[PDB]
Amino acid sequence: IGAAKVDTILEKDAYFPGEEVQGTVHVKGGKIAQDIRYIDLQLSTRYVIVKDDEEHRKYATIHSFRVTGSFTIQPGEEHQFPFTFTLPLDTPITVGKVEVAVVTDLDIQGGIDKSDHDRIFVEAHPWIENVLEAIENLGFRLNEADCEQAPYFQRRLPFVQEFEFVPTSGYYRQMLDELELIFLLDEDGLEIIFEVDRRARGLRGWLEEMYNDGEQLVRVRFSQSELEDTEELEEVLEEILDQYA
Amino acid sequence: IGAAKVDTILEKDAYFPGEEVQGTVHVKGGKIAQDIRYIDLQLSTRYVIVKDDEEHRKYATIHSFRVTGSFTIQPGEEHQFPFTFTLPLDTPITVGKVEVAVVTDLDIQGGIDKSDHDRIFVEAHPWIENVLEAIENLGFRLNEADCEQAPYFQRRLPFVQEFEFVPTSGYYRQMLDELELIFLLDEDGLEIIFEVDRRARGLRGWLEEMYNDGEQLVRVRFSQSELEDTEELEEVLEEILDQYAE
Ligand code: NA
Ligand code: NA
Repeated sequence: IGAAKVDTILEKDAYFPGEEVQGTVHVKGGKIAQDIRYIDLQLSTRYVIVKDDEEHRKYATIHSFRVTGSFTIQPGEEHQFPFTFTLPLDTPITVGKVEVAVVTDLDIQGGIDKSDHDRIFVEAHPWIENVLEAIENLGFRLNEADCEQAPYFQRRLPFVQEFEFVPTSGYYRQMLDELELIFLLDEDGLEIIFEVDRRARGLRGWLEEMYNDGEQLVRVRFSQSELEDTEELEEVLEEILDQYA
Repeated sequence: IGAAKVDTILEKDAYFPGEEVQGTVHVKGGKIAQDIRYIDLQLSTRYVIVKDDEEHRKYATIHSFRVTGSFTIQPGEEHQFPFTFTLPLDTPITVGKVEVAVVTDLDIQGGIDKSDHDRIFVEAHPWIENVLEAIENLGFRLNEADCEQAPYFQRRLPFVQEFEFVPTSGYYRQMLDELELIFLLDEDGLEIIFEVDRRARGLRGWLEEMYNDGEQLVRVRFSQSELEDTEELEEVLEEILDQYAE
């Protein structure tokens, strides 16, 4: 009926990509002593694969590291392993249906391993939120965001986070049925992938077969200066969107 | 030795990224029947990690997949497993010190596993070769190329291929001791990372601490159209480099 218990506590509720997560894994031994092989932490989320017009959600590990190595835990004994790790820059934003979880794996040799799970909210990176606010000012509204299968981009992760906006102005209603953005965040800036009418076209996921028929894709890099510069950001974004008229 | 044998044969020895590699894994049973758990192929290379000014080279897996699952092979028996896979777009170019190998892993249950090794030459993709020709035309000469540890860029692979050029003209000698380019190739175009005087500054690998003090980095995306018109390419590259004349 279980002996040793594990509990992870992060110091904050909210982080954005690039920020340092700090916390502590608390372990308390049970009635009789057990041999602990290691304590691992993982950040994970899920992403969608659509097959034959039905959704499959698949777990994916964003980051993983070892909190501690082997030690023996004796009766009732209390141990604290403090940790820190950096949130990867491709960590998805917690909005819509996207959740990001911190999973603690405490491995017990012979043994039934113990685990913990802590949701973390991942906020939009400042540059990303600048882009988003700029986009909504132009006459758009954020409708959906979800992690979608993206083998086509051959990224570190198997998925990308797809932001789907709906036009709130007559002009953009006329231009498109909806707008799609992918953010690829790096240390020096941000790359944006633009697409339109993906829902209209009944497209899900990002696959080779969508660009084989000579469809092509708008892909634009912004540097830090541009992203922190608000005004010209909205107008360059307007310029990019105008190519869809 | 009358033991179980594996031999992998590719149809070509040379490919560029995005191209399909085809071949066959040939297996021959040894004197005694064995249970084979699987046959895997691995595409791999090595990259440099510098610590305290010493080079350590570390093995890295570019791609991996299962050619076949479990079967029993009888003595002297021959099996052929044909295969195909696509060379990932971040596969490094085989030039300088870079090697790319296809490794066959035949796992035998209890058992001494068998292996094969086939080098492949990975050619510069045409857009990259356009950039390379463009850079040398401006007055550079390609000096070194290697795979370098690069956690800073957080790519799919732990390394990037770093191309180092040496200035061959008075103008560019006056500008720099050397130029460094990183190509990040994708389906719709190509991204170039520019840096100068990394060797002069004794920098190896791409790390957070190199850009924390307010060093900055030139990072520019080119599309397919731009990459395939060579003139406009050299003048764009000339313009990008002009920011270093300062
Ligand atoms: Na917890
Ligand atoms: Na071979």
